[PDB]
Amino acid sequence: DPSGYNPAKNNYHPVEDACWKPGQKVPYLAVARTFEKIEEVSARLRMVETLSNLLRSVVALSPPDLLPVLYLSLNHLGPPQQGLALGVGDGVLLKAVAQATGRQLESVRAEAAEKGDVGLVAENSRPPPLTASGVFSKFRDIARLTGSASTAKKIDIIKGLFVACRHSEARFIARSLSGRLRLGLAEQSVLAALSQAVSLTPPGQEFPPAMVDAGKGKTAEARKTWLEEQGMILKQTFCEVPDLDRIIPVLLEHGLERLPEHCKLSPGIPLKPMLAHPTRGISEVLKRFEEAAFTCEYKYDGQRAQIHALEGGEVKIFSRNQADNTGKYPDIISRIPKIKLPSVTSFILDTEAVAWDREKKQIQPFQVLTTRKRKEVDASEIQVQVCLYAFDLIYLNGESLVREPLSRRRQLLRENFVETEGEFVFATSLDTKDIEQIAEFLEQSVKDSCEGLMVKTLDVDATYEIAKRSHNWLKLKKDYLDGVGDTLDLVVIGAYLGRGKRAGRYGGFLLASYDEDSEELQAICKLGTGFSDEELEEHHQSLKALVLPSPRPYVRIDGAVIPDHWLDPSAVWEVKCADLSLSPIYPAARGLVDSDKGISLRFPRFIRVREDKQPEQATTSAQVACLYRKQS
DNA sequence: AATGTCTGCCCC
DNA sequence: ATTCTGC
DNA sequence: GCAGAATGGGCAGACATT
Ligand SMILES: *OP(=O)(O)OC[C@H]1O[C@@H](n2cnc3c(N)ncnc32)[C@H](O)[C@@H]1O
Repeated sequence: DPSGYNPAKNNYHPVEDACWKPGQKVPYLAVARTFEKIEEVSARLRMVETLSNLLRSVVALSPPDLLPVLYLSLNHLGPPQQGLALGVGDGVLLKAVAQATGRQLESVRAEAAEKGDVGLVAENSRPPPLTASGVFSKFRDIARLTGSASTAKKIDIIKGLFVACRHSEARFIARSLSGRLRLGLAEQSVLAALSQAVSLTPPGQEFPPAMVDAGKGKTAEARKTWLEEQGMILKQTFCEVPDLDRIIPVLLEHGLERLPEHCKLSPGIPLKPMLAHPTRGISEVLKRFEEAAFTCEYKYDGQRAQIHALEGGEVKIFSRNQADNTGKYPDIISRIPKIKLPSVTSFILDTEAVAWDREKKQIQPFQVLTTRKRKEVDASEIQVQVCLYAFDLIYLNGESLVREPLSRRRQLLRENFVETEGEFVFATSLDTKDIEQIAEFLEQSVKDSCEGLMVKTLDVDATYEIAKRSHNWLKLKKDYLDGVGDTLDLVVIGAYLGRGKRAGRYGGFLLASYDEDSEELQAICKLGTGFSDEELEEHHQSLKALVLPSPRPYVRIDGAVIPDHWLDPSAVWEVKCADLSLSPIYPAARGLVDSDKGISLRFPRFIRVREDKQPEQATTSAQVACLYRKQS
């Protein structure tokens, strides 16, 4: 019986200890108890093994269900470049839970907020038993629905799933739909669990499988080294081809060793991009890079654009998360011939799409870029022009450059691509170890309409192998410096019940500034990050007394989300941000810059408490206005 | 045909 | 995006 | 330091409601 399933079992046998029979379809309950055993622990190595045992049983018993069970545990619908989206939020879900249990929607919504988890409500308030491949297909059916009355058809499905739920199945069905699985295990741990499963239990064995455990013959050391090697093979390929629809069929048929022979990097298929770690100062840069030469580049404030040009001429563009944006930039696609030399037959560029004002010939804020149409755009309709700032070249004329140094990669980019003012230009750079010019260059970057600087090594560990290290670059933003960014003292006026980790306490707060004209507290932004788990408990201590049943007449929030608990304006907090913006919902400083829009904070985070200030002495709305203008 | 609300492997 | 935390 | 999971503002689409 799948209820007694225990994948965290010792001496787990993929066949004997499995809770379904060969060929049969993987029960969803077996995928839930696995989630139970993984949620039950915190050492990732323990989670990976438990999930590895489940995958092994799938490979030996129900090969076809391997791909569904993977996505189910990743909580994804498929390759990110396809775009399948549930379209279900807490609203559609909560309504689905209410109708499935006849309860009142408001009663359900309350318990969900209180307990900080939708799945715990869905199961306590509760047909063939659900199957993994079936529960996944339904999830796909949900995301495919469109048009009028589609929201109704979605709830019907979600209800049918909760009606057939058993034991803990409902808990994770609900959490999957809301997008907050939170097992303590995600992409990197799933890939590790997969490489471990296909190595210990190879696929493609005549049943019954002769080789159930391939590591038994090895020593404990040889087994660990062998799993790390096999692990890297998988993760390196995935970073080039993050597409399980392509890998699993190759894996089940040709095994993991042959994988880099069938699934290889190539234009048209998006790849994991190189990310960046934050640095706190110019000194820290030279401390992490030690003696290796590096370069500094502007950090343009736009949207990453991974441009692919396949053999023949087809052009695709992908976002930072492998999302397909080709249809969004029909103007870029028309200028590809203008940026590549006639000898270039294919390539993969790493650029930053930035809003460009062709009248003034200057970069426009990230906000202007956000007003571009996103789907099926006609080139003539375009209103916000975009300028591409190229900073890397990952593929050129059939050759991959992942395993090449940045010096060569940047040299090939500059020699095989043509610059054009206000369309395609190479990122402003500066090769220097001099500690003085860097500080000058960072200051100069902000003056040129950028966030700050990107720092990258040129030869020493300067490859593009996300598998070996995903955060190889360094981002140096002015607001990272402890004493340079813009800090504000804001008033805590409301609290939001937290979810997951924050369940049972405040996970976010509503902050306000002081408008000395009307003598009212104006909400300016919410706050959710910056405080430790300890600091966040003390905030639940000091704020419990200031709780109110009704808001105060001199607190104006307008379109901001109503806090679950109103608070008596008393506590003042220091808050830091990267910039200020015009807000469509916040009332803070409304009328001082824009007629209809107030001012909010981009990337606010808690710093420390300001016991030395009272609400009246908090940052005034007039001050907020002066700050916004200071950005020019 | 406006207006209002929710959603997003959204973008940052 | 920023930030924190167990490993 | 990796991996994971808390949380932010704000936009265009999509869909519900009037
Ligand atoms: O803050 P963050 O880690 O998301 O920053 C990384 C993003 O910064 C963008 N960007 C802008 N300019 C560059 C250069 N010159 N090099 C690398 N990245 C750059 C990217 O869109 C990246 O996702």
